[PDB]
Amino acid sequence: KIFAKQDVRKLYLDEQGNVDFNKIQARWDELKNIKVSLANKHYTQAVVEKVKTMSAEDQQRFLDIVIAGLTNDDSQVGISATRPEDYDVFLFYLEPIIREYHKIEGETKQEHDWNIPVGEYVLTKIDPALEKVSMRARVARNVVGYNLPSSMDKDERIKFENQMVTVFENFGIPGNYYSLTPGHKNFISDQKADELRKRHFLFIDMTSDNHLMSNGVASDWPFGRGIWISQDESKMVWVGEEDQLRIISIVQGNDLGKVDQSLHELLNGIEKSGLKFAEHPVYGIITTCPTNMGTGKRQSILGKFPNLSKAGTDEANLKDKAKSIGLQARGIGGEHSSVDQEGTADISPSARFGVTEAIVTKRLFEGLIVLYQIEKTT
Amino acid sequence: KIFAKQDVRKLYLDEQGNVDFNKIQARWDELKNIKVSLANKHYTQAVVEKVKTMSAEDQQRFLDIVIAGLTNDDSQVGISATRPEDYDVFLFYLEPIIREYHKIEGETKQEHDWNIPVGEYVLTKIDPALEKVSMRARVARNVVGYNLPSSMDKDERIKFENQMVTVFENFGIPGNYYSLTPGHKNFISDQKADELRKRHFLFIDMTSDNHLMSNGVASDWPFGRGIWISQDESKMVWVGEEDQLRIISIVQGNDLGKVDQSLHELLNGIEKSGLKFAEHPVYGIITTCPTNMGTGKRQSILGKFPNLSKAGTDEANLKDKAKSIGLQARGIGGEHSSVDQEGTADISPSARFGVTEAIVTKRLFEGLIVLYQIEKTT
Repeated sequence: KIFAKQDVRKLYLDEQGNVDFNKIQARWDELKNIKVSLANKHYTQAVVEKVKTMSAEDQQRFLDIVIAGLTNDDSQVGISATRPEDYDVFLFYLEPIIREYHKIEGETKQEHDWNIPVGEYVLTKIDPALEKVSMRARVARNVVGYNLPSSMDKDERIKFENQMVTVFENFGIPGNYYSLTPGHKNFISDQKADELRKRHFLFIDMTSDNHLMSNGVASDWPFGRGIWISQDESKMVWVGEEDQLRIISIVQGNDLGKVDQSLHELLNGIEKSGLKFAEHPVYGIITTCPTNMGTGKRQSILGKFPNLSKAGTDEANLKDKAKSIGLQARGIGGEHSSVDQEGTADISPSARFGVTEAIVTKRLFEGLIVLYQIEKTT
Repeated sequence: KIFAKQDVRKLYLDEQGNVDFNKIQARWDELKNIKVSLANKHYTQAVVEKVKTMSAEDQQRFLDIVIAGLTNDDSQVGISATRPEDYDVFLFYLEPIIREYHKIEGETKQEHDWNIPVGEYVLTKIDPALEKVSMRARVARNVVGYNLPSSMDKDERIKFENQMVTVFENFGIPGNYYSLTPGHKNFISDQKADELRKRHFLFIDMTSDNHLMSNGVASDWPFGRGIWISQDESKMVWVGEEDQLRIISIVQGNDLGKVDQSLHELLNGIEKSGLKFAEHPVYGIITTCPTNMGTGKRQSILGKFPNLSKAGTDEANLKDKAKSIGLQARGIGGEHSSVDQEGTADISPSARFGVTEAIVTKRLFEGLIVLYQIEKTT
């Protein structure tokens, strides 16, 4: 029950080791009676005739870009870029997928704005009880000079971890690096890794996900994976996950602007090392899955909605109310999948593609004003 | 959507038609968000200051050397020499690019030696089952007195092809020449041409390659392009592709030295017709792309390593073992391809710049003695 890229890609090769476009089409045709991913929907005879005219190496790469979609029946998109440049090399095929998923219209491109006010998005203005709320923001990043994690061999993952350990050592924010890499100086014990995972710091074993096995993101596990955690545990960097970097700030407080400030300091510390993040001039931040591209930013709070969730028994009602407001709600759950009567949920903004980081923060705050009104009404 | 050299080069000119070094730098700076080619990395302030002091014609030539790099953000190197003298005239810029790509250290210079024995490097001495092995070799060459194919006009392509047709009719090896040049006596149809590409003799329609469009190699398609094929079909000479000549030998057999003898006889026959190959005193054989300099040679066998590759499920183990003894293992479908289920892999000698042809072939044979011993004892 393991669908590793290196094995499943061979199902779409001929006897000479070249890409067999007949086997690719046969598989998409099987999947039409099951579920049509965007990869399948935008895969046309014109796309095929184009790819057939490209170098053998680009044809093999093209197979690696759709392999997740070919392997996983449940794929919505089914696309994994292998390198920063893939969004340009294969733009003829990738652009319609990006534009459909992100519902992009006209001349829209990604803009950026980290000039986010402090002392304005203050949750106590909504309710005095919102003094100490878990406020969370992260950005996904990939680094110019590396393959994306879908296509990094063991040596490249070790090289990438080694460069990032040097950045954390030297970027001037106190904290500690914990490696999953056997033989690394910062190697974590099997007791420590679960322990950090149970404190909700450390990502899970990626080899348990067929999507990440099939697109190469889970390859060479656990070589080149680890976590940097700041002294105060407000800042952390995941190394070697689905994107090379998951850059995270978690602040207990009431000002959304503070979690953005904390995130920007961490981002700026990594940027000052002189490395560059992979960014497309139209579609913004480059990620392995095109669903994450633009800002690569997620932002949320953990709120308590006992009224809308009926003491944690009607998550669907909380989700439907959050949706009515342009927010997304995910119930956290009690210990051992018990009912959480506090109706604790992760609340995040939905935003149109291309909006700045500063606008995402504003939309979360404005949405929370209304969600807490209907929570307080019910 | 424009890739043709004569169109894209215009984006780097000022209002007077002179090369704009601010426009070149602005483009390299954009590319730093995606991929840094060797052309970009070695484009230093000292390089710019030197090119600004050269003649208008040399500055236009300089733009023509980097244009593929400026245009195609997937470029690893992004250099196309326009003639053999570029490797002297622009050495101040190109030398660090050559030295970085080929990992050249100290006073290394290319040496040559085609005194390669027949009946010594015989694979059946390793194992009697190695009677019929796919053995492949190719050499790229350009000819003194001609521009490189990046900058030949239609008339020069026709003149070059005319020179090679007379060489082929008179050089003592039996074979047929097939021309894509309309009006040539050896002209072939699009169907006869597609049958040659499908049996893997004839090179691609180069106008499908953005790199070759941007660097001028694909200009005036298909004038002056053709293929000589030997009567027994084991030998061929591509005319007018990325280099003026590509000499290919593909033999099912067991004697590495017989493949080298084939190339040697073709090279000698051409030289015996009064043609001299272009060569740099340090960096050896002159090619359009600096990555093909030195010998201009690639050689490999297809071997089966089911034990090292665990029936094709552990390619990394085979590549690691090959690398430990000075060899490179790849899939059977080129770069970024797969080892098949019988452990079939392309095995080539690891590059070490400057080593003679005779020593490389010796080191491949000796490498294979060790590799097959590792395979049989795994």
